[PDB]
Amino acid sequence: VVKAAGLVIYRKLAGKIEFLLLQASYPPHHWTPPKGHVDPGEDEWQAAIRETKEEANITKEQLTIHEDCHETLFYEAKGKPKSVKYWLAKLNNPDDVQLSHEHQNWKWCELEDAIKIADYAEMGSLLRKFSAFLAGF
Ligand SMILES: Nc1ncnc2c1ncn2[C@@H]1O[C@H](COP(=O)(O)O)[C@@H](O)[C@H]1O
Ligand SMILES: [Mg+2]
Ligand SMILES: [Mg+2]
Ligand SMILES: [Mg+2]
Ligand SMILES: [Mg+2]
Ligand SMILES: [Mg+2]
Ligand SMILES: [O-]
Repeated sequence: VVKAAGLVIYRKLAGKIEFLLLQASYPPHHWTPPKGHVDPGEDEWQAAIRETKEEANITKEQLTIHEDCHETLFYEAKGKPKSVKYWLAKLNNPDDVQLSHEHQNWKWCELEDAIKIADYAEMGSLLRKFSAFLAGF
């Protein structure tokens, strides 16, 4: 299995939870939170943080990462199984997202909209789980 990781970044805007999604610049132009392959020497944690910095220009210092809220998605990518481990992370301040060549747009999305845009059933279930976690947090 090809291993990847990322961070489900959220913010609270005027009391409302919103999740950050990024639109790939390459077809199928799907939307996911910042995430990427585990690179040599890294574990999932390191990869999730680095990919977040690379893809959205959000640093570890700008985030409160909830270590007790993580989930791993499994799906076929490039004819092979791929795992993507995500941790939930709060963007504390009104920092500005900036993209790299890997993405062409972004959106801050309320739960239902995020699920619709992310489109994949398993990602949807993950977002619901993470939303439920914040409700009890
Ligand atoms: N949660 C998912 N379930 C199934 N397929 C996905 C999921 N996320 C991304 N993909 C697809 O897998 C391929 C690799 O996407 P990615 O893992 O985002 O680089 C793309 O063609 C996506 O459409
Ligand atoms: Mg990468
Ligand atoms: Mg990526
Ligand atoms: Mg990347
Ligand atoms: Mg890359
Ligand atoms: Mg709103
Ligand atoms: O990447």
